[PDB]
Amino acid sequence: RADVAQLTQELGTAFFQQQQLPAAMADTFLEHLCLLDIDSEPVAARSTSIIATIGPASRSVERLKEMIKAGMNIARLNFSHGSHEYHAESIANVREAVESFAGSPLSYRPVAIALDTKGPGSGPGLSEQDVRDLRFGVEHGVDIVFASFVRKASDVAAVRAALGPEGHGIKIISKIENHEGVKRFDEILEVSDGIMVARGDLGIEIPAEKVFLAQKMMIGRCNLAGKPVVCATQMLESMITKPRPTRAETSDVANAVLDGADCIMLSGETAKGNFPVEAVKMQHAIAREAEAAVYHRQLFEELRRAAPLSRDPTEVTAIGAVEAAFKCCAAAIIVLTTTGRSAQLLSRYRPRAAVIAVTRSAQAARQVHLCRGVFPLLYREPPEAIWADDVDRRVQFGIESGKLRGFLRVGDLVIVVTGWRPGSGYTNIMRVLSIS
Amino acid sequence: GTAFFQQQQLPAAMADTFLEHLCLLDIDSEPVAARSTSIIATIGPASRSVERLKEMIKAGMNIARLNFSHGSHEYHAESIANVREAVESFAGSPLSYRPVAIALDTKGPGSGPGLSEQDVRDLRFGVEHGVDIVFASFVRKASDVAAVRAALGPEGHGIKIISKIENHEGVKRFDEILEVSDGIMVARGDLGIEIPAEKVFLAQKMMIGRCNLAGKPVVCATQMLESMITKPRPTRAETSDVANAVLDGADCIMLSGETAKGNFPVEAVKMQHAIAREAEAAVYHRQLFEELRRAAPLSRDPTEVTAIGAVEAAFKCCAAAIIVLTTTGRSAQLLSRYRPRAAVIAVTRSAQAARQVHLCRGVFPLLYREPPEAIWADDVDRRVQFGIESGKLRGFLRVGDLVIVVTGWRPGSGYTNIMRVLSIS
Amino acid sequence: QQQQLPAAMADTFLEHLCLLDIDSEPVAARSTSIIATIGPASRSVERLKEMIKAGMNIARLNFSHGSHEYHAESIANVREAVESFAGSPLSYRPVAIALDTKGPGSGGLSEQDVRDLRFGVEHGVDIVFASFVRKASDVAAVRAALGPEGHGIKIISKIENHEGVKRFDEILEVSDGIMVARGDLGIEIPAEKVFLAQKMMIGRCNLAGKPVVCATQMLESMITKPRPTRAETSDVANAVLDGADCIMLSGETAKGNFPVEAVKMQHAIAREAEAAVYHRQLFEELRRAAPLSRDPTEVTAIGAVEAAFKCCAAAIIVLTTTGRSAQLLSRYRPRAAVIAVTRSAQAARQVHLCRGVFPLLYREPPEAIWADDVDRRVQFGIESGKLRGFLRVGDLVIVVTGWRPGSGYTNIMRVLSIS
Amino acid sequence: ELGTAFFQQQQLPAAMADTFLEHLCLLDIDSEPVAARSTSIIATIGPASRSVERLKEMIKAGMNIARLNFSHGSHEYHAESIANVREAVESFAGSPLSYRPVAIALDTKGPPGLSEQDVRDLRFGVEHGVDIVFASFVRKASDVAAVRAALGPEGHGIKIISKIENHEGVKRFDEILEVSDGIMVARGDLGIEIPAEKVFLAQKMMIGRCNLAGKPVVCATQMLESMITKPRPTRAETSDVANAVLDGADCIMLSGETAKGNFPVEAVKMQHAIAREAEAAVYHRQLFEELRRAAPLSRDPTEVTAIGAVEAAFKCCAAAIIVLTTTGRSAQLLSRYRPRAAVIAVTRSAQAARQVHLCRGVFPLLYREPPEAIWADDVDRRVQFGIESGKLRGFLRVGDLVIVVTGWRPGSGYTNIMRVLSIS
Ligand SMILES: O=C1c2ccccc2C(=O)c2c1cc(S(=O)(=O)N1CCC[C@@H](C(=O)O)C1)c(O)c2O
Ligand SMILES: O=C1c2ccccc2C(=O)c2c1cc(S(=O)(=O)N1CCC[C@@H](C(=O)O)C1)c(O)c2O
Ligand SMILES: O=C1c2ccccc2C(=O)c2c1cc(S(=O)(=O)N1CCC[C@@H](C(=O)O)C1)c(O)c2O
Ligand SMILES: O=P(O)(O)OC[C@H]1O[C@](O)(COP(=O)(O)O)[C@@H](O)[C@@H]1O
Ligand SMILES: O=P(O)(O)OC[C@H]1O[C@](O)(COP(=O)(O)O)[C@@H](O)[C@@H]1O
Ligand SMILES: O=P(O)(O)OC[C@H]1O[C@](O)(COP(=O)(O)O)[C@@H](O)[C@@H]1O
Ligand SMILES: O=P(O)(O)OC[C@H]1O[C@](O)(COP(=O)(O)O)[C@@H](O)[C@@H]1O
Ligand SMILES: O=C([O-])C(=O)[O-]
Ligand SMILES: O=C([O-])C(=O)[O-]
Ligand SMILES: O=C([O-])C(=O)[O-]
Ligand SMILES: O=C([O-])C(=O)[O-]
Ligand SMILES: [K+]
Ligand SMILES: [K+]
Ligand SMILES: [K+]
Ligand SMILES: [K+]
Ligand SMILES: [Mg+2]
Ligand SMILES: [Mg+2]
Ligand SMILES: [Mg+2]
Ligand SMILES: [Mg+2]
Repeated sequence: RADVAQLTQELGTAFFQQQQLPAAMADTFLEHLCLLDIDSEPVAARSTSIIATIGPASRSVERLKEMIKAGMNIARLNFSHGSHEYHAESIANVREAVESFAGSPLSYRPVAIALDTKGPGSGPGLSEQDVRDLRFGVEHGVDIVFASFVRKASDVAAVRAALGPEGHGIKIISKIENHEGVKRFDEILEVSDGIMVARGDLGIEIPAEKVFLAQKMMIGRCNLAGKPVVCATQMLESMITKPRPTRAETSDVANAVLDGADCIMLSGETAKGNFPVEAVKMQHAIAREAEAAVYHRQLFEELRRAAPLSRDPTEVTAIGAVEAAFKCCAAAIIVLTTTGRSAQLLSRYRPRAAVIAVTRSAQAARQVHLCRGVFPLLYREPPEAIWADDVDRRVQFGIESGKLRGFLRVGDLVIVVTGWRPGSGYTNIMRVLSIS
Repeated sequence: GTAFFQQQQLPAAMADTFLEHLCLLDIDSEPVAARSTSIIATIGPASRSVERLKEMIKAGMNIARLNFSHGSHEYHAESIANVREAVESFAGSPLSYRPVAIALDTKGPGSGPGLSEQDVRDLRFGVEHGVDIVFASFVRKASDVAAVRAALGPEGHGIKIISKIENHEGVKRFDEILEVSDGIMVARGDLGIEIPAEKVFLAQKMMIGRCNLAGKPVVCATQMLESMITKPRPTRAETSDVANAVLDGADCIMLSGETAKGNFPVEAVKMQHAIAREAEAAVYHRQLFEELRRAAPLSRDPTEVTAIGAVEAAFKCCAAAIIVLTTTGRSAQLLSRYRPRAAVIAVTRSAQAARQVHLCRGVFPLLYREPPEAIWADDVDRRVQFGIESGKLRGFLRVGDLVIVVTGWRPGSGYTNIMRVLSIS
Repeated sequence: QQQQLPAAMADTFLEHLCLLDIDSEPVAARSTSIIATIGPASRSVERLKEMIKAGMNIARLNFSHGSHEYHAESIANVREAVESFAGSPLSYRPVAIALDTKGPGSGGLSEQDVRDLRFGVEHGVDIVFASFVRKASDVAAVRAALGPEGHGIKIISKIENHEGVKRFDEILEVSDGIMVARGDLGIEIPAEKVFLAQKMMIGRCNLAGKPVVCATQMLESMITKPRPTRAETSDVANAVLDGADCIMLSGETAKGNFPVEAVKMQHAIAREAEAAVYHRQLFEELRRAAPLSRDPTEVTAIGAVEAAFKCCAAAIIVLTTTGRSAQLLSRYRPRAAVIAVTRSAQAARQVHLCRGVFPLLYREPPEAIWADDVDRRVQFGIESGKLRGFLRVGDLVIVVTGWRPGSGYTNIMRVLSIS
Repeated sequence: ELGTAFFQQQQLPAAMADTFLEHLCLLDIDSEPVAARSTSIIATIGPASRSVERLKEMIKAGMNIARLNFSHGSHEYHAESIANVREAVESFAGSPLSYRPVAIALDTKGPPGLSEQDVRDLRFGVEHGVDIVFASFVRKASDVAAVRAALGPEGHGIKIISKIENHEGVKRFDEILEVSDGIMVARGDLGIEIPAEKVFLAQKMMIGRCNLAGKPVVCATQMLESMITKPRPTRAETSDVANAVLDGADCIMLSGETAKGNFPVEAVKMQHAIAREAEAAVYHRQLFEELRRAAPLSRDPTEVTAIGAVEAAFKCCAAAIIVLTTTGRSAQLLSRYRPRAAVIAVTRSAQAARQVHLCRGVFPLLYREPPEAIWADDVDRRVQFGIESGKLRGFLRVGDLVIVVTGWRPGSGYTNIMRVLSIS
């Protein structure tokens, strides 16, 4: 009680009853579980991104606007089905629905476009259809590739080569779907931007009762590496035909978030099912409850103990910023980023504070949805003559957007993360600011 | 041997942090220990036949649930008779015989304020037919438990009352309900309709954590393998749900439609068995034992004191089993609350206690049928030897293993006070 | 590796002790300040220069003995010895002057204490060690006796009896810090209980983030012998391991035959003991127990100490007017030296009360642009650090500054690569 | 119940703290020690402490081990000191409440290897039935093998405590500890052989490694040095004694303080008083957790029974752990886990009763009743003897819980049983 007494008097007892804060202050994981309360309402914005598969049930512009409002952050196009013409029309409809909210940063919501490959099939490596689909992805400006059946590091090098010189910025998320992918996980993660636990094929390739071990191991290793991990397949399966999920399905979504997944996915639930919008809404509601139930006290301690020492100033600033945010219950960490990297390094420490990433790159704003707790703000103003003024203006844009969108309130403390010179790679400053 | 330390997720078990423990989980590290989380199967048309019940007992069913919301007293009396016939068909091999508990799940109060008249009649039927456990529906407060206990009468004092928490009031008054109950059931079906569906996992984790702290059994129930009512294999969310209920700390997991009315009752039991075994090896005992000891209050009860000493000793030598003599099951329950990796082999003469201890994780009941020896010390020894011989036959023990043996200083319940380290010959 | 780094990486406190190595040489600068009592054996300017070189950070004047004229001459000699090194601003070492009161005797605040406290204000003393503090009102009386001109003087309450120990929380609340005055404490309470009072008071001061001094008979045999006993070296090392911000010498420097050697011995033991601190547990416990705060100086301090540990920073350079921003960094016990750049000569002297704070008195011409003036004070911290052996080219440092001039606005932490 | 007063004594509020920092903050000068003093006191016997009357006062003050320093005196002089110690010890055999075994330890003069004088002094020790040898200047494992060989055919049961006194002994510590029964941190010579400011590092390291190995460690030299001429010690001296106990030392020692000083009895009394306060201040919650985590898994039933017994004693705040032992080994394995409960060791071996003073928290009871024909009755008689002596000495009262450690058959090496008994 003495460690939270002054802040309880200042912020109030109602503040410390919400977002599972009594469970968050527990001294053991067992006590943390005992203190979880169904009446402790989540307050923070939902941090785990939702990937929705686009298909016949979720293709129209009107339906896509509803899905964006329900919480869809990434639109997945499964190239195992449909044609290039079909998927190009789906991409155009996603972009039209996204741009319908472009009138202001308060309404605008970047949505990433991910291409999920058909896979190698019976062949030992990159198929000819995958080469054509990957070229289609580059030509249509996709942000992410979910590479099917990645079994070794050379599979991801082949996907990278097939994206060519114009697709260097596309994120490659390797799908682990069989025994070989699980056994060679370390070499695959090393060369990938992230991982997808593709439980559909994994549950057929290895005994079904072992999938949870592979999921927990891969999520843990991605969390340790600071790289995005997606939990996928049959999360809310019964919602393909029913308006409400089973007890096992809500438990599965909550446990994927508690395991440490950066993203959760919907496949048949959004692509063909009768309730695509409701499936997104259900994942949104469960993820916010589960994020508040994360035991940050142990998680942050373990991420520090396991992470090696670093001489990279972005990494050093990120841990100092997350430590400062926890000390004052900061409402947000505002970070300036060109490629999304400074926001990714804050996200790896799993702050409770929202990471508001201010960027001029439309592609980086879409791709940062892969990192838990990163809320992208696309800045469109032309650069100021004095660089320091341009930096200040972007921070103020973050603060004003934050207040207008309810993330920030007068009296809140925010942590601001910036660098000492222009260009990517120079983040080295952390500032504590009081919102007025 | 090196092979010993590669099995049962032992590299993950030796990790210094929970994060590193997760990173070290290996799909090729095979489970070796016997499955410790009990399986409750609901009895219905898909699982009433004596021959089908024998297959369910072989697949791993430990408790048969009778849902009194369906069928007459004559229907439930026939269910009980068929379960007893299937169970007793294996009694000719005493070293391998598996006791099976019979649990009566009540209809509940309905729109009524407390114990309904139909529940009074069903509870009296349960006492007259010798049921072991009552799963009391919609328990909202301590007085609901007292009413169930009063309705069981003087002949039903030994029946365990597991309170089902199915609504907001039951969750809010959980502490007072747990205090007077023998255990709890997280009845997720009604709970997921009474409170927002997205909050059920919080109530499940909280109740399992509190029951683990109290050392009382907790059952996770409803829709765990729902798709197996019609499909031969479960969904990815269903296998995950079963594994996470075990990792959360549930003593028992349950099947409802999957065994009462579905096409795959035996396969549903086999699936829960396979997942539970994998998940039990993935438990991070280093943190769990540390937290259970730290949170458990000091005690002057010799059974409790001997139990923590025995569990600590079992971990020190990687004991294959803790063999305990018990009259009521209490000495085995107090060992189980510390979650040893060693199997707790409970030797008892009480057929009812042998059935009821299935409520406690990691307790393997052995019903001893031999008449007492004239010398009490020789009777205790023969029971310990029966535990060892059953253990060897069932694969729990081998020559060279170390076992912890827990006994008491005089006959009768309540006098457990001795822990002994024994080498299997 | 050096500075007990194998013991520092251990997973348990037991394994940390098992890995302590007599051949692992200390590399960090000595963090625990040394307070030396000035008397007949340590009064001359020449002797005081040798004591400053040996490591004396605070000069204590015991008003239980001598006269106002005697102590004024001691103060003048300390100031002359200190200023003899002012010609090299990158290496100059400030030395605080502390006045230790006679006490209440058989009485609250005595009339002699009122006169001695007035003498302290008139002679610009930095600290008062208030004898026999037994309640919060004793501290208020000392503060009132210092008057309007003595508002900046630090009051370190000396706990010397049972009542002071029992009312410790109320005394610490209103004091700037505490002295565990073991001489009187060991006569007022059973001698075998003094270690419990010492460990409890050091622990509570560490929790409060306030300075604590361990005092009396630490190297007693060195009053007549050139080398201390085995118990004396152990006592000094254990006071540092307990968490003391300062260690003190009384008769050892005031009247003994080896005042310089006594200071050298405390310096050598403290350096060895500081490397043997188990920071892995200490930082985790200090971080867990320090309350949540909305004060930006407090928030920046924990972020800076966390960042320093992440990169093995050689130093945390902090700009401070009153010493407060450096004190808030010191409370988290970083392994990195806290180099405090200040223009206040008094703050530079007083900040010796906080473990791991190395004060640098800035006497360079001002810059017209405030951002440039801040930058030049940071470069001064770096150049003094390189000259003194704290920093080398290639090291990483954490820099702590504020958003506008004046005390109370520290809110920035920056990661900087040296040279 | 135990009462609120019970939980205010023996630093129990500090014992229940969740962190080491909180534990320090909760230490209370008004929380009185209740447990018997567990750290043994070794007193050096010389001119100031040689008479039978003076030795009786030193035994009453708390001396557990009498050290005879063969760097001085002669064989005839030390034989008379041994005879006087034995006469003073046996003067209390008429009262069960005051009879206490006292070990006799021979400290060698020291050395290229084993000196001719050490061979003769070690032979004198065997002939006079000494319990322990403090071997001076042990630098390597072969030095211990030479001492062990010199202990001839009759002295293989004598405990060899290696004195670490120089840089080489510190650097080769692991190999020395492996072959020794225990260690002495001989700070006098160590503080001359290595820089004085590094001695505390060698002391803390050696105490930590001995605690991890489950072997006795003695802290020695200048602990209460000023008491050679003064009636009261300095503040640094009381701190040094308390910190040696908090570091994990099994024994603390007095040299010139008892051998030639003006206040030998007062020096023993001061060590007794400080050790009792310091033992209550030990943070058992972390200590037990770390000893358990660092100790390897074991298939030895004595080791397995010992950890189970210590865990059980902490669970019920047991007043004592009563153990039957012939060699002292079962008591030593309980002692390595540092229980707060007193370890009452009931033995028929007078030698083991004297030697177990090397292990912290072991209170030996020498049992001399003729053996019962039924072995289970002989075990029950010894257990009841431990209980009745415990009630007579103030360790136990009716209603207390005790943990009892025995084996399944007679003979040393078979301890495998832990029982919880309610005192009647
Ligand atoms: O129905 C269409 C469709 C029809 C006509 C043109 C394009 C599509 C289409 O693109 C599509 C569909 C459905 C799904 S699904 O419901 O998720 N699907 C269910 C069975 C096959 C599974 C698999 O990929 O192995 C997943 C998709 O993942 C998907 O991308
Ligand atoms: O001898 C002088 C002296 C002689 C002539 C003029 C000034 C002084 C003097 O200022 C002084 C002395 C000695 C000490 S002491 O050795 O540390 N110590 C000895 C007695 C016990 C302690 C006490 O006050 O309770 C003091 C002092 O602390 C101290 O400041
Ligand atoms: O005075 C006698 C004495 C006189 C006449 C006959 C026997 C003795 C004697 O046996 C003795 C003495 C003194 C000590 S001491 O004061 O502890 N001392 C400290 C200095 C160096 C140490 C050394 O081991 O070399 C010895 C002893 O340790 C010690 O055992
Ligand atoms: O996260 P990234 O890709 O490293 O971008 C961070 C960069 O953004 C900045 O804050 C602002 O840079 P720009 O003015 O070029 O946008 C830099 O100081 C910093 O290096
Ligand atoms: O677990 P419970 O019900 O307390 O039973 C433990 C009892 O079992 C025993 O080991 C054997 O008793 P019985 O010979 O009466 O079966 C007793 O010594 C002990 O009190
Ligand atoms: O530690 P203190 O007393 O609060 O001083 C810190 C202050 O020093 C500064 O860094 C520099 O201030 P000045 O330029 O006035 O010296 C301020 O920005 C900050 O508020
Ligand atoms: O500690 P030690 O020397 O192994 O002695 C322990 C032995 O003491 C006993 O408890 C009693 O044995 P005895 O009857 O031979 O004395 C044995 O069962 C056990 O093996
Ligand atoms: O490919 C997938 O997404 C799968 O198999 O789950
Ligand atoms: O009653 C039940 O089992 C339920 O509602 O889940
Ligand atoms: O006044 C003091 O310094 C003392 O008594 O220790
Ligand atoms: O021999 C000893 O005891 C010493 O040197 O400390
Ligand atoms: K695909
Ligand atoms: K029912
Ligand atoms: K004074
Ligand atoms: K000697
Ligand atoms: Mg697939
Ligand atoms: Mg229900
Ligand atoms: Mg004093
Ligand atoms: Mg010596």
